[PDB]
Amino acid sequence: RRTLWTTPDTSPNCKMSTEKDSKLTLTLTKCGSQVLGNVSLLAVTGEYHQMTATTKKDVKISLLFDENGILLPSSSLSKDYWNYRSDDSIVSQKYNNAVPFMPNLTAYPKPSAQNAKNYSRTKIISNVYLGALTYQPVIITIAFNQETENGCAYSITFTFTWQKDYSAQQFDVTSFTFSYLTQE
Amino acid sequence: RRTLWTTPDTSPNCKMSTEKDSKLTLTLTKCGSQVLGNVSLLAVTGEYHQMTATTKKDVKISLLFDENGILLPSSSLSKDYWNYRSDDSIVSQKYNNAVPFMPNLTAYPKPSAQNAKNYSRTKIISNVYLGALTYQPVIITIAFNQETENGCAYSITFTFTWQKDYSAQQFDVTSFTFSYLTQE
Amino acid sequence: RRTLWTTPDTSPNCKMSTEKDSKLTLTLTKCGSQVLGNVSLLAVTGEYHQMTATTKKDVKISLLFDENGILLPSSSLSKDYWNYRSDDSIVSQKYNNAVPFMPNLTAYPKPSAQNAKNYSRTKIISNVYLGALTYQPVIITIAFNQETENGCAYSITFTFTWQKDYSAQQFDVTSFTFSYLTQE
Repeated sequence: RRTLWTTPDTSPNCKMSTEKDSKLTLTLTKCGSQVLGNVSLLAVTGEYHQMTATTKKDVKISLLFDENGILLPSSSLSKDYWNYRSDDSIVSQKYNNAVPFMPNLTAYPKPSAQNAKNYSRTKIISNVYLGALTYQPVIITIAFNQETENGCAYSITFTFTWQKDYSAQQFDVTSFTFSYLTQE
Repeated sequence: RRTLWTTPDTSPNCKMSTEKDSKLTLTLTKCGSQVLGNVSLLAVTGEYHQMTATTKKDVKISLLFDENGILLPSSSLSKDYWNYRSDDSIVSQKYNNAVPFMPNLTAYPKPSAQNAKNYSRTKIISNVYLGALTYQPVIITIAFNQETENGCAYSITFTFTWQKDYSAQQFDVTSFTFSYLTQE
Repeated sequence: RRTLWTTPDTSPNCKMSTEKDSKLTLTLTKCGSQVLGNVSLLAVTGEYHQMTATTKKDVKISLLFDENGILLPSSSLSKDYWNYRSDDSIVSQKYNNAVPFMPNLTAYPKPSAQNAKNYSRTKIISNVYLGALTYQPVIITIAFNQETENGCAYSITFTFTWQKDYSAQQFDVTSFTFSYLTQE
C-alpha cells in the first residue's frame, strides 16, 4: 500500500505542549524513489490553542521510526491512527513494515562527529501561514534522519518557528507539500 | 486516466476580470491519495493585461465541481478544454467522472456554522512572482472546498493577492506546485 | 524506469565556479504527465566553498538535453553519475532515452523573437535557505527550455540568487521540491 497517513479527521493525535493537545495532519504518498508529503498542524487544547505573549515561538514535532519504518512510542505523534490508508481511516491496529516510506540514509545521513556540518539538503525550510492569514508567516523546517533520540533508525521532524506576536490566536497553519528521497 | 488539465497551450480559457481574458494553466495529476497540482495564470486581454494603479490587487479564480467532479459552468474556467489528458490536448467533448481528483471532504470540509473557524489546512498560501521577476512577489492562496456558490459539491480556488504597484505590467506569474488529499 | 537522478551521495558532479567543485543533488521522478523534482546544491571546493564579500551572489546551473533527453557534455552537471536509478546508484554507463522526463515544449517553449516576453510559467521562483538557517534566504529560479546553448532540444536550469552577505560560509542549501509538465 502506497499511502501512510494520520487520517484526515480532526481527532487529536499529537503533542505540541502536552499529550494529545493537537492534530497533526500528515499524508505520505509513495511515488517511486520519492514520497510526496503533505502536512499541517492544529492546536486543539493547551497553551497553543490560545497563545500568550510568552508562549514559545518554536514547536518541534518528532516522528521517530525503527528499522522497520514503524513509529516509536516516544514520538510526538500517537501510533493509534498512524498507519496505511484504508478509505478515510487506516487498515488496522497493526505493525506494518514501511521502509519504502523512510527517508534515504545516503541522502540524509544521521548526524556523526565524522563531519561537524550536516548537509543542508537534510532540511526543507519554507513558510506556512497561521490562521491561513497572509500576513502571519510561520517558518516550517522539515528535517530528515537528524534525530538520534531513543535508538531511532529514521526520523522526520516538523518544526514551526516564528517571530510575530500571535497571542490570543489558536495555532493552526496552512497545508504544506514537500517530497523526499526514500530508502528501499 | 490520471491527469486532468487545461492543456498547456496559451488559448484563453478563464475570467480574471471579463470572460476569456486569461489563460489558466492547470494540471492535476492523480498520485493515489493525493493530487499533484501545477498552476499558473496569464492575462491575455482586459484590465489585467496592462494593469493600472487602481486595478484591484486581489484576483480569485474559482473552479466549482458537481457530485461527479465535473466543472460547473458558473466557474471562472471554461469547460471547453478542461478534461482528461490525451497527447497535449484533451480526450473529447465529454462529461467524464472525476471524483478521484476532487479534494477530500473530511480533510477539507465545506464551511458550516457548526464551527465558525474553518481549518487552516483547507488552504495553501505561498508566493509566486509576477513576470518571473524575483522582486515581484504575489501571494497565491489555494483553497479546497470552501465555496458554496451554485450548489457545488467541491471547489478549488486560486487567489492572487499583492501589495506592490505592478501598473503598466501584464499579469503573468511563475508556476506553482502543490498537492492535496483526494476524495474516492 | 521512473527516476532519473544524480544519486544521493556527496561526490562532486557539478560546476558552480570551476569544474566538479560542487554536488548537485537532483532527482526527477516521473508521475505521469508531471515530473516530481527535488534539488539541492553544495559547494565542495572553490570560491563557493568559502565565499568572500565579492563572490558573485548569482549562480546558474545548466542541464542541457538533446532530442533523446540525454544530457549534453556542455552542461554544468557531469554525465558520469546522471542516469536512471538502480538501488542508490545508477543503472550503467549508457545513453538511455529520457524524453518522458523532458519539460513539455508547448507549456515551456524555447525563446523566439516571435514573442518578446516568454511566459512566466516557464519559471518557478521560491526561496531556499543557506546552511539550513532560517534567516539566510536564497532565491531559487528553475527555468524550463529557456536555453538555446549548443543546439539543445530541452533544458532545465537552476539559478541561485541572493543579496545578504554570506561571506565566510560554505554554499549549501536546503532541498526544494517542484514539478513540471513533461513531453512524451
